[PDB]
Amino acid sequence: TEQSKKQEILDAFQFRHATKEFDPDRKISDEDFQFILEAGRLSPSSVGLEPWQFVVVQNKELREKLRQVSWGAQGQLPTASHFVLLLGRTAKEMRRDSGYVADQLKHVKKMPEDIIENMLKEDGVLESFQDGDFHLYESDRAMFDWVSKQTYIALANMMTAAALIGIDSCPIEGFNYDKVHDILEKEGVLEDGRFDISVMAAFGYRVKEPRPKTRRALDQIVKWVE
Amino acid sequence: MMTEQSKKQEILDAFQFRHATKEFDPDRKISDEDFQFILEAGRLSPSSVGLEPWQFVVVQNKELREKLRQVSWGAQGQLPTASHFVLLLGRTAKEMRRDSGYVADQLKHVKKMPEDIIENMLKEDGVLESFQDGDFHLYESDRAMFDWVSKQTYIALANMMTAAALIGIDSCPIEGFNYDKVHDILEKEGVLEDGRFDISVMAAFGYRVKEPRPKTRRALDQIVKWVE
Ligand SMILES: Cc1cc2nc3c(=O)[nH]c(=O)nc-3n(C[C@H](O)[C@H](O)[C@H](O)COP(=O)(O)O)c2cc1C
Ligand SMILES: Cc1cc2nc3c(=O)[nH]c(=O)nc-3n(C[C@H](O)[C@H](O)[C@H](O)COP(=O)(O)O)c2cc1C
Ligand SMILES: NC(=O)c1cc(N2CC2)c([N+](=O)[O-])cc1[N+](=O)[O-]
Ligand SMILES: NC(=O)c1cc(N2CC2)c([N+](=O)[O-])cc1[N+](=O)[O-]
Repeated sequence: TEQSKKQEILDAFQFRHATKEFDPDRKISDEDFQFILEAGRLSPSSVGLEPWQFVVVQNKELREKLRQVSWGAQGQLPTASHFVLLLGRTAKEMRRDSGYVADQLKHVKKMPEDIIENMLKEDGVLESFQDGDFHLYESDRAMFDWVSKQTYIALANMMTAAALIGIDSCPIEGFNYDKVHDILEKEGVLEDGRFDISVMAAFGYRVKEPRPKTRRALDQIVKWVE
Repeated sequence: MMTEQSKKQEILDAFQFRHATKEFDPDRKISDEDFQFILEAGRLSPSSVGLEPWQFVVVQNKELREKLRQVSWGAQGQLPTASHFVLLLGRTAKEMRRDSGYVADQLKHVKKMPEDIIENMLKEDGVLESFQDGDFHLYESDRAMFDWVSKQTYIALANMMTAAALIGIDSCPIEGFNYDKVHDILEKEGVLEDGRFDISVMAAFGYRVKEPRPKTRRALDQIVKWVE
């Protein structure tokens, strides 16, 4: 039944909540966590450039360094079965003349040469969109925030995938950007400036049943223009 | 054991089913129930501070679709043929501050945040301002604040597409549009509600007409790193 299918999926959306603390002795199995990451990997990205890395931070020392500067993750970092930093490619990786773009489109996407150079010429498709349409050249931040929006697609899907098999999660922005950037830079995670932190994500099994879910009414958030 | 591994396969199949659909079947329409389920996936999406700073605008009007089409080089095929077209709007910067009414009413009446919490949350140099200004540098400009809001709308966009694909419905996320012209069109149309909203990203839904090329993604060991 497609109606029972829809109910099941909506049950997962209700099940998923912002888990603040997980069961410290229950670990997501490796197959299950690979399924979660694959939901991330299969995510769509603007221009198909996949401007992200998923860093699985199981090392306890590093978790604790992050906990110290992440006032939104106080419960999640120590107790998560798996903890993920979602990195975005940095602004220098994303221009028409960046190696990463060129390699991504040629060797991953198998874009034919004639298409590539239409895409990456001066005032090509990529620049016409990045600069003219979306103003991503105004600052490195503007470029990176656009990258980071891509990463939130991967974040939702990983969270939704987990919930659909009954695994809890919590998206996490509650960190000091400067201090986290510095921590990861020093440790080599940002890879000589190819990456920067976008958002974090914890996964595991709930300890308590959550309070009921609250959302604005469909009537408030949906406008139709017939 | 094998049944759970099969449920995971069903899910992955939906993620493989979903693709950037360039053109839809203009006769096959998404049922009203099914599209309301898609929208529910958006509504139920998580958001920073649970502020749900979005509005979903379903643009079925042919005239408006075509006005948008004239300025959206990425949507040439999708806009005329989509069963449903959605503009994801984000709240603007002045809506998102600790003493904005949108924020105050959202947390007080939708989230039902109790009084001592909401006081710590919205007070000066309270939790919200310390996060917005100290941690994420969102006071630096209206765009920084809006792009943060806009990131949240991409959670709702992702869940809408995945939900659609789980029941066999195609989608296409769309950034290929001129912000300025699209902004002005939506202003003149009154869609942005006197500057409370601005355009974030758009999404088309419907039924494919062509089968897609094989999906390509970077290798798992290219996009995943473990720090054990
Ligand atoms: C991008 C993002 C960042 C978030 N940051 C945090 C965080 O740092 N710590 C936390 O406990 N919850 C965080 N949340 C959880 C929200 O408060 C929560 O999703 C919202 O209140 C809705 O409740 P629900 O997720 O249970 O439906 C975040 C949510 C999102 C989408
Ligand atoms: C945020 C976003 C915006 C996009 N913009 C457009 C667009 O304007 N027009 C279009 O045809 N495709 C667009 N795409 C589709 C991407 O090219 C596509 O998702 C990517 O190449 C991966 O291919 P797949 O989704 O077919 O797996 C967009 C995708 C995302 C995530
Ligand atoms: N009109 C286009 O050629 C276009 C534009 C965009 N958006 C970036 C401007 C995207 N895309 O976002 O994936 C993809 C395409 N494309 O068809 O490969
Ligand atoms: N440390 C917190 O109190 C905190 C921080 C954040 N992030 C914004 C800083 C979020 N949240 O993002 O939802 C939620 C909370 N919270 O527990 O209600």
